[PDB]
Amino acid sequence: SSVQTAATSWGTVPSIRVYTANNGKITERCWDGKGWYTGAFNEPGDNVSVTSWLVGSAIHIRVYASTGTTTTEWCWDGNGWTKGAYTATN
Amino acid sequence: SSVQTAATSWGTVPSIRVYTANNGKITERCWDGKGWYTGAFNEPGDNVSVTSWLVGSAIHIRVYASTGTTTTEWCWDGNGWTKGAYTATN
Amino acid sequence: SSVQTAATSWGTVPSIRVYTANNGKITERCWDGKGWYTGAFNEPGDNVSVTSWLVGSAIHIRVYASTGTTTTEWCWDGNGWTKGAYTATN
Ligand SMILES: O=S(=O)(O)c1cc2c(O)c(c1)Cc1cc(S(=O)(=O)O)cc(c1O)Cc1cc(S(=O)(=O)O)cc(c1O)Cc1cc(S(=O)(=O)O)cc(c1O)C2
Ligand SMILES: O=S(=O)(O)c1cc2c(O)c(c1)Cc1cc(S(=O)(=O)O)cc(c1O)Cc1cc(S(=O)(=O)O)cc(c1O)Cc1cc(S(=O)(=O)O)cc(c1O)C2
Ligand SMILES: O=S(=O)(O)c1cc2c(O)c(c1)Cc1cc(S(=O)(=O)O)cc(c1O)Cc1cc(S(=O)(=O)O)cc(c1O)Cc1cc(S(=O)(=O)O)cc(c1O)C2
Ligand SMILES: O=S(=O)(O)c1cc2c(O)c(c1)Cc1cc(S(=O)(=O)O)cc(c1O)Cc1cc(S(=O)(=O)O)cc(c1O)Cc1cc(S(=O)(=O)O)cc(c1O)C2
Ligand SMILES: O=S(=O)(O)c1cc2c(O)c(c1)Cc1cc(S(=O)(=O)O)cc(c1O)Cc1cc(S(=O)(=O)O)cc(c1O)Cc1cc(S(=O)(=O)O)cc(c1O)C2
Ligand SMILES: O=S(=O)(O)c1cc2c(O)c(c1)Cc1cc(S(=O)(=O)O)cc(c1O)Cc1cc(S(=O)(=O)O)cc(c1O)Cc1cc(S(=O)(=O)O)cc(c1O)C2
Repeated sequence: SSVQTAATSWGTVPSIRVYTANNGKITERCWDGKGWYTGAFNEPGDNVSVTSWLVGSAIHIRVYASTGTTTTEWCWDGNGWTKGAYTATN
Repeated sequence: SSVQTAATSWGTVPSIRVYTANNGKITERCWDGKGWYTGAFNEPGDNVSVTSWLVGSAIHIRVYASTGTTTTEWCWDGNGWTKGAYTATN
Repeated sequence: SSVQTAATSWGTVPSIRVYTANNGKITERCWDGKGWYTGAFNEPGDNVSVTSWLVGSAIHIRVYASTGTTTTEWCWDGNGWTKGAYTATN
């Protein structure tokens, strides 16, 4: 099956995160200037989007993972991934 | 199919906009720091992408809504959604 | 079937790049404030995502083009599109 990706980046440095949806799972590949590695993010979804923003030098990431009509938001705010408040009535 | 999303964010609060394509309909959910609400954007499209940029504190959003080989650009520039000049020969 | 797009933008003009996956080919439309034109980017893919960042006034673009389970990264750093180091085990 044909993977679907989403990407975000930050910093003059920079850092890149690439999310791939495949077989109902979204996984994460990371670049911080020194090679690609597998990130901590591992959550269910058939579809993925992402956005991120800096507050000073602190990154905040939001990943929108969708299966069927249900989209779940995942939040990185410096200390692990947690489910966000996002809802929609799809 | 699953729903398909696209996300953008700006500032440090931040503001977030999440666009969802659901069986050919695109809708918008918005966060400005207190809670999610349904945004004004509601247009047809089977696929969606988005980008945004600030000019000072003024946000500009471009949503690319695709049905078949026709992509329609939708523009937010402070005063409602308008069709943009984007064309492609798909 | 519908085409699938990805978009990025930078600066305050702004510059915008829209990537469209259509029948296994990804092409690029560009805006730099003065009309849409067809960009140099032409690579295979059924799925596309993009991110970009500025270093001063120099843009850096990364396009993730997927065919089946294989994602290829393409890099713009001011001298044409080049192969990126991205890998994944999908
Ligand atoms: O990688 S290929 O593009 O050459 C390829 C295409 C198809 C294939 O069946 C395979 C490879 C073999 C294959 C690969 C994988 S995967 O490496 O994990 O992606 C999985 C499977 C498989 O037969 C099993 C499978 C899973 C799913 S899933 O429910 O989405 O996870 C769907 C399918 C599967 O065969 C159906 C399917 C979808 C697609 S599509 O490209 O997504 O439309 C192509 C092919 C398919 O068989 C047609
Ligand atoms: O993709 S690359 O081939 O360019 C690459 C090569 C090396 C790298 O260190 C990395 C990428 C970054 C990297 C990625 C990963 S991943 O998450 O699995 O993708 C993991 C690591 C890492 O540095 C951490 C790591 C783990 C282990 S383990 O304890 O055995 O699991 C060993 C190593 C690690 O760096 C050593 C290592 C092995 C290898 S090898 O492929 O096994 O020869 C290459 C490189 C190495 O630094 C040299
Ligand atoms: O839910 S299933 O995994 O069993 C499933 C997978 C595929 C299917 O084609 C169907 C079911 C049948 C089917 C279901 C629906 S739905 O009930 O509304 O979900 C819709 C369709 C369909 O053929 C028609 C359709 C719509 C769209 S959409 O307009 O973008 O929503 C896309 C597709 C459709 O076939 C393409 C498609 C996407 C996907 S994906 O998992 O979302 O990438 C899987 C399958 C697809 O045929 C492959
Ligand atoms: O690839 S997509 O994810 O966009 C997709 C969306 C839909 C789908 O039903 C399919 C794929 C499956 C599918 C694929 C193809 S193929 O790429 O050519 O193999 C063809 C069809 C189909 O259902 C048949 C078909 C053709 C056409 S037309 O040639 O443009 O007239 C229209 C439709 C078809 O089902 C109706 C249709 C339109 C649209 S759209 O919103 O108008 O783009 C989305 C989906 C549709 O099923 C919903
Ligand atoms: O060459 S020009 O000085 O006439 C020029 C200035 C600007 C422009 O937007 C363009 C040309 C159009 C243009 C062309 C191309 S090309 O097809 O490859 O020739 C590429 C771009 C572009 O905007 C994309 C682009 C590239 C780069 S760079 O590759 O890192 O040099 C920087 C920028 C781009 O938009 C940002 C930028 C900086 C500057 S600055 O004067 O350096 O601050 C002026 C203009 C800019 O668009 C403002
Ligand atoms: O245009 S083509 O797709 O036909 C093409 C094929 C090959 C080529 O060598 C090139 C183009 C030229 C070329 C382009 C670039 S780019 O500017 O970055 O796009 C880079 C290179 C290059 O030869 C250098 C290079 C990179 C790598 S990488 O490690 O995978 O990034 C591998 C090679 C390179 O020469 C060896 C190589 C691999 C492959 S393969 O497709 O990976 O099997 C094809 C060709 C190769 O020369 C054979």
